[PDB]
Parts: sequence; C-alpha cells; structure tokens
Amino acid sequence: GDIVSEKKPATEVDPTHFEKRFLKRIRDLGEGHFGKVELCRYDPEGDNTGEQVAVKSLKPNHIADLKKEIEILRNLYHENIVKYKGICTNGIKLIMEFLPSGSLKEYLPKNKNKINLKQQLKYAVQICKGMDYLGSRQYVHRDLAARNVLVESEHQVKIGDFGLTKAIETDKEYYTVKDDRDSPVFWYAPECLMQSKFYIASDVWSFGVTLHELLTYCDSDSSPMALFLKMIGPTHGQMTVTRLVNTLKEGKRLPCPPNCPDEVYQLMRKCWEFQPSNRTSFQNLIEGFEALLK
Ligand SMILES: N#CC[C@H]1CC[C@H](n2c(=O)[nH]c3cnc(/N=C4\C=CC=NC4=O)nc32)CC1
Repeated sequence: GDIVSEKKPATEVDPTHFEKRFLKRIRDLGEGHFGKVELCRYDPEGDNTGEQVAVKSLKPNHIADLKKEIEILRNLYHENIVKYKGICTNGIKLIMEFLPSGSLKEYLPKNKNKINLKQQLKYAVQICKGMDYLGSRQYVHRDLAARNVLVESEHQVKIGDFGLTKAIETDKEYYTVKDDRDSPVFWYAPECLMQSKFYIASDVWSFGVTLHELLTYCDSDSSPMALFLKMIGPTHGQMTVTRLVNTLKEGKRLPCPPNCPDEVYQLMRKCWEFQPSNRTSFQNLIEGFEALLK
C-alpha cells in the first residue's frame, strides 16, 4: 500500500538548547587557557532583538574538559556565580548570561571614582560567598583572579569562569593536578606550586591575591605578576617558580595596597599563612569584612 512513515510525537522545546544557526557572533570578550568567550546574540526571529548571551567554546581532546565544566556550572545556583543558560551542540558550546560591565579587570580601572573602599569590601564578601558555596559543593576553583570576576552592577559581582574547577573526592582534603603548564603561579599557594595539591584553603590564598587586585583597582603596573617579578627578579625564566617558592618560604608577601587600611590588610595576610591549616576560612573572612562595614 501507501508509503509507511513515522508519526512522531509533539516535540516539547528545550530552552537550554541553543540552535547553531541562530547563535550570531558580535565580539570577543576574552580567553583563558583552552577556551574563549564571545558576546553573541541568540536571534531566532532574525531582527536583532534576540537575547545577548556569553558563549564559551574551545580554541582550535579538551572537549571532555569543557563538558565537565558545563556540568559543573549547570548545577551551581548562587547570586555571586554566573548563570548557566544552556548549550549549543561531538562538539559543544556553553551559553551563559552576559554581564555588559565586563570583568573587574576592565571595570575597576574605569570606575575608581564611583567604587570606594566600602564597595570594594562588599565585592570581597560577595566573592567569598560564591567561593564558600563552591566549597560547600566540594569543588576547588584553582583560578580565582580578578579577571574571572564579572560585574553584574555597581553593587554586585559574580565568579564568571570555572575552567580549572575540580571536585575534591569525599573524605579527602585535596585534589592532585597533572596538567599544570598554564598555571597562574602568581595566584598560587605553596602547596600548589610545590606538591601540585589543591585544597579549599588554596582558593583562600588565591582569594587573598584577588582582594589585593581589587584594592589596587586592577592596575597592571601593580598586578601580582608585576609585583612578584619586582621582588624575586624578572629574567629568571624557567627558574621563576622556584624563586617564587623560596620568597614565600622566607615569609615575604605582596605589600599593602595604597590607601588600604591595615585592618583590611591583616585579613588579606590571614589568607597567606604558609601552611593551609593556619589560613583563614571564607566564612571567617566574611565575618571580618562585615565587621569593617558596620
Ligand atoms: N574561556 C575563558 C575564560 C574567560 C574569558 C573571558 C574573560 N573576560 C575578560 O577577560 N574580559 C571579560 C569581559 N566580559 C566577560 N563576560 C562574560 C564571561 C562569561 C560569562 N558571561 C559574561 O558576560 N568576560 C571577560 C573571563 C575568563
């Protein structure tokens, strides 16, 4: 008889599935390690009215890591963590909310006049609360820097990238890394530099360095890399990291930012105890900053 064919059921649309043909590139927002992020407009109606979204994808093996990153972000829900919106699919792109004020790296140099100490301390608390949540879900970020912190508004920041984020297995304190060549060594605790081990207290250390960036308004001439390279020497090459370890073993640390009150600076230094067990916790930090804000 007639041609037999499949009568397929009603196809309930998934709002987290973004079709490639409607995801339209506007510009580059930046890149880190093996990923890049782009401003796109998802524009199904084709009239430039679609929602603007941030799209993460691989630069031209690392597919597996992006997929793991997507699964991490999908299940994080917090006001100081950037929102997952969906995927565009072997290959895959991560679709997130777009924050037009950019990272702290761009925002802070341009907004010194409107962002006073009080607002910096509120940003710091918010960063701590997002990181404390990440810790409560048993992850270590391994890349906490001002460049990875996005500005929602004058009053709100969010941790906006999770590309090195790893799970600490239950009943263990740390994760051991193997791939370490693109490491942000100037944001890294001694146990990360020496033994390649990552604890929650190692994110506290990196937070300390992120707080320092915040307090200098991400001035490049005052960056943790620039400051450490002045301390230890700028032309050591492959010996750079060993001299960094030796400097930190000696008790030397990044100096107090200009106009940063000592009381804020002591909270920063408690992030930089050499032994992880002696470092402050994210909740202790929050209490600390809240006291200074009262
Ligand atoms: N891949 C990768 C790492 C990743 C690259 C991009 C890096 N970045 C800047 O350097 N400057 C930036 C300015 N804006 C945004 N915006 C967003 C990033 C993610 C999600 N929603 C955004 O709205 N992002 C920036 C942040 C870090």
